[PDB]
Amino acid sequence: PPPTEVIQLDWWKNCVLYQIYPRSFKDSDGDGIGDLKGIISELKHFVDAGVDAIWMSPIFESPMVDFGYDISNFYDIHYEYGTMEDFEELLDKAHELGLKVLLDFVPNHASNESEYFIKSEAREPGYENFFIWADPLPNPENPGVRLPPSNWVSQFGGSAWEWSEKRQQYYLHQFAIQQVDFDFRNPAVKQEMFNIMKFWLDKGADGFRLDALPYLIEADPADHEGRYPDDPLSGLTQFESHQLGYTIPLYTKDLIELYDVVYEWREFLDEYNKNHGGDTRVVFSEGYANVSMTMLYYGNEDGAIGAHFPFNFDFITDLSSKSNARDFVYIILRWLTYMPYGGIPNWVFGNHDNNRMPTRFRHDMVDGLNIINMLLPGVAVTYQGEEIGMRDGYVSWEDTVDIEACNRGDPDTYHLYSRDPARTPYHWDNSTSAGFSTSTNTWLPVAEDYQEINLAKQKETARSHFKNYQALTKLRKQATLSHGEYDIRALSDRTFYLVRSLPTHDTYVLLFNVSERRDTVDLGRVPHLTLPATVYVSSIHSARLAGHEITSSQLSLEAGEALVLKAQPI
Amino acid sequence: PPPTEVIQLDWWKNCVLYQIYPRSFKDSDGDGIGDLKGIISELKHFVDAGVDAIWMSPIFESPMVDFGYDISNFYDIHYEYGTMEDFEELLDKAHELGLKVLLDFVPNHASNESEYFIKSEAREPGYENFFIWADPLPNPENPGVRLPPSNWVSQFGGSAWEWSEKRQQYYLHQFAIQQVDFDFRNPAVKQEMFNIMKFWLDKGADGFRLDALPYLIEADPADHEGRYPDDPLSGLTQFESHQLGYTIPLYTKDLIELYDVVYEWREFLDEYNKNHGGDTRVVFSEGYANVSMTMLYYGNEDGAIGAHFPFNFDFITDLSSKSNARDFVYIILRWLTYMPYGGIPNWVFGNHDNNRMPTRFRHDMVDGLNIINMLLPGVAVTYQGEEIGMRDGYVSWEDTVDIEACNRGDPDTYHLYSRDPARTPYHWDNSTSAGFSTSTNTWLPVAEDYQEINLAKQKETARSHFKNYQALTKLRKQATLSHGEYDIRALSDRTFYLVRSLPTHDTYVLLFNVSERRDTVDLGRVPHLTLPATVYVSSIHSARLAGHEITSSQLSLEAGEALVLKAQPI
Ligand SMILES: OC[C@H]1NC[C@H](O)[C@@H](O)[C@@H]1O
Ligand SMILES: OC[C@H]1NC[C@H](O)[C@@H](O)[C@@H]1O
Ligand SMILES: [Ca+2]
Ligand SMILES: [Ca+2]
Ligand SMILES: [Mg+2]
Ligand SMILES: [Mg+2]
Ligand SMILES: [Mg+2]
Repeated sequence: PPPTEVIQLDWWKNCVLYQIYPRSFKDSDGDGIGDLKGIISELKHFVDAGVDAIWMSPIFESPMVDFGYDISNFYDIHYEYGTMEDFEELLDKAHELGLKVLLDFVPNHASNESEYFIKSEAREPGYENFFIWADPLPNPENPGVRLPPSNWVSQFGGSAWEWSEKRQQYYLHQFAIQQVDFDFRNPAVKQEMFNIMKFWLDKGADGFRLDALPYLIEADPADHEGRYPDDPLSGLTQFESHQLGYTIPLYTKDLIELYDVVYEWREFLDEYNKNHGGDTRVVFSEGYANVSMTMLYYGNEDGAIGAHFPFNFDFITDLSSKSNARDFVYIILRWLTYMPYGGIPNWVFGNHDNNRMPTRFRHDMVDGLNIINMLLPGVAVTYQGEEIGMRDGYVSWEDTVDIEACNRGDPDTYHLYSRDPARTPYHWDNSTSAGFSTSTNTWLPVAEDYQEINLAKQKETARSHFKNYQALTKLRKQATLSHGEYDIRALSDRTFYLVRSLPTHDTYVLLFNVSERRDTVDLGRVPHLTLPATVYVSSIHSARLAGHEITSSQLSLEAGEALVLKAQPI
Repeated sequence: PPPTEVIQLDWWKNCVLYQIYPRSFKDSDGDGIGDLKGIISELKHFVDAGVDAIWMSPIFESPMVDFGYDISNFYDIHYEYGTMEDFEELLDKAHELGLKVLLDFVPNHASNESEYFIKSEAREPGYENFFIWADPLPNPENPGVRLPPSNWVSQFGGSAWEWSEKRQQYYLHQFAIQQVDFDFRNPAVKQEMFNIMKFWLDKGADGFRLDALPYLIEADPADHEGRYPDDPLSGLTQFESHQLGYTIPLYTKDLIELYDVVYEWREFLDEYNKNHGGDTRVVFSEGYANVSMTMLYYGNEDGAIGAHFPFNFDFITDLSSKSNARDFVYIILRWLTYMPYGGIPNWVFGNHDNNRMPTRFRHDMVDGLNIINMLLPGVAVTYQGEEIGMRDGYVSWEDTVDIEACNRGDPDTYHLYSRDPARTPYHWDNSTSAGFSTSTNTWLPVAEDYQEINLAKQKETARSHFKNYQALTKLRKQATLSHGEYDIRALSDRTFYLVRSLPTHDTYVLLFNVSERRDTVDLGRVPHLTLPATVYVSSIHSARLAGHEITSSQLSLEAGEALVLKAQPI
């Protein structure tokens, strides 16, 4: 029977989404700082890699206390990365290449150097109630010692309440002191969020990645007899009252009210898309929360529709080099079991806040992990460097610039908190600073292994992480990956299969030995696999090359070894 | 295409195992206490139900502090239940009816009224080191102030160490003061466990349920500078030092050494089966532990073999009336993902230690839960009463006899700890004491609902929980259920499917609405299901009767409604 026809999916339902960290991607001007002209000079890389969409970490005006997540002007570009003119040139050239471009929208908080905050702190009409402002807690026992409104702890260490001398009140900061929480019960705040998104959509952005959504809304003091209620204590003896972990964020995180805001954003975006046409503009949400609270981002049982998807962080939070094949299968099944009917699944192996994929797992697992990302149904998310297997760089206490490490850590402990090792400059080639910059003075130090692990080397050599990444993004054009069913089970503690299958179309099978030992499996146990079958992709140190025939039902895999087999249609 | 033959499995790989609680099954002599003559009189009940195997809770000589789990003589019957001759008659008539009979083996501990203990406490030669005896912890702060060897906490509340005035040492009890922990590093103790099992196998027992295995072995003082190490503190503020929950059982539970004793028991049982022939004799292990520690009961990576299976308690520990269809699917997949290849799966919905199935879930979910139990691959475990949907009985403080409630509870709290509600006499009929006894004076009070919920009523009326149970045990004879593949997914937050399929044999599909609301599903989404299909079983509250034709691909299910559909072969 000739192959069945498939209906084309909207671009966002099966895109490869690549996360750029602009400060570390490409420095065009020799200051050791990545910039918009550098991204423009390398837009061709995304076409070459088979990436469909890029999301940039924040590039808006920022005092850089949290490297861009502390925004002083939501309507202009950070001078170190470029100008508004450079941003419009990036959108033009990305669009001319067929790429979608998403921006990082940071709705929870503004810089204390924003006009919003300067005006609010001065009680300017229209801005007085823009942020969460609170009087000290009544201290009847002992006045003249001022108490914060509650025991709430900041994500970056210390009290989430900061005293303003000028306003004689505390403001809330869930992040750095310099990151002030907006009041999302203020209709003027909600309108300003629509105004910001409309500004950037009108410039031509294809959508947003929405930062820190679990922290949008905190308890209304009207519900607690006019005080901010204390979060419960954890009881964990390793954390004192200034340390993140001391409290359970019952009154400060995952409040049901935050989802109404996200559903209002989607209604806004739907109307925008209806009134503008062209490619669907989308929102992807960031939030670390339990399965129930994460799936509420998609929408709810009463028919509300939220983000196009919430990010799936499961390969960051629940899988590591300690995981066996049964763990891999059980965690993969969690998103696919709990995601609502019609939801688009997505897979995230890394980001700028977490250790790099090959450091969390092992160096010999890079290809297997990139195959899982590309072969599971839905959307693959790649963090800058995963396409070449980059590793965490070494960063000394002296070179550490992450506010989280500087606030929570010291020269002995910093490494426990710092996100800097996942933010080291991208390895283009084996030239000075790995081709990231013409300067030796980079904003973070270049990882020592850049001579071994760089993009130019992997394009030159016959087998490489990059060549495997290219073969996998190319495979996603096949109807079996865009529309095919999936079947996933462990064959042993060491090896699992993933089968994509679609009647009249080729079958594709991942076999992956995630263990540190060899494993022999019976391919007779793999559904929809008729032999012989052809190796489409192999791990860079597999005995099997692309084009190799698998004829025997008994298969011995090395530690880390992964294969994609192409087999006849069912 | 005529139906393929399947090779018949050994009896234990797909049996329906029924747990009898002898004290509450059937009183033959009017003392309000269930007995062995009682059981003999109703062995026909297991043939009628489609039960293959019965396991009895303990029937050995016991002061009854823990209603049989405190054993004073491992080689004879508790007088209230009957005589050795009654036991021999039970095995004889049970075997005549084709039934297998398992005994509850309690290797962790003996009654302090056991000869073992009386001899041990007196330091008689060969018994001195039969139990864990320890000196008080040296007190350098105030010498000769008596301290327990460690902070360890009993499962029934209070210290796990009891002072012997006679011996001037502490003994270990993980359970009641009256349950004394054997020393499993003493080869004489290990020999005595073989001696007990051989005795009962020689009488013709078909094997054992093994009690309390996670607690077998505790830290050797020789590895902790010649003291028993304190268990870590939990930090949970609701637990004082005398309360279960105060400690994390790092040195008192799940020690790797316990598994070596289990593998030794399986090696002895394999040698017994080999030398005696006839039906395979088996061991099913009891232990509440995490998934890694649970799966080690089957065997280990070195090829050691343990229990035929450890009990799967997931429908007790991890599902309830709070669970939705996605929770049901994700918990069912846990055993099937983690169980070693070649392992036999099992499903437990209740026991004498936990609230009854219809109380933990809902009254309208009974049929759907019994369907899951019978239609999942492997072994179905039924607890006394689940075949008629018995609910927890009310038991006042005054009528409470469970040591766990009496030790950990009081008149206001006892309901939090007591197991008695799940142990109320079995509802045979609507006669005095629901036909459990001719006396109104029963050892626990007969539940108030026995007029509504009894076996006789369910055998007479056209649709019942018991008739459904009978229809499901009969279905287990079909090749599709013994040898079929499985496929399980959620269609919604309310409804899931379970498909058993096998080429050339009939297809069986469970559809179950686990919610309190009506749900409409598309049957086109269900793999291997071609319409029309026939209702084989329906919940007693379903508008569909057995024999009903499902023709439409749109299906509305009322709250708690479950159907088993019979559909043409694949
Ligand atoms: O904006 C606060 C916080 N949100 C999440 C971002 O990914 C992280 O880098 C940032 O520090
Ligand atoms: O023997 C101790 C303990 N083990 C588990 C048994 O099921 C329970 O009833 C008993 O109290
Ligand atoms: Ca907030
Ligand atoms: Ca013990
Ligand atoms: Mg630059
Ligand atoms: Mg299938
Ligand atoms: Mg009696």
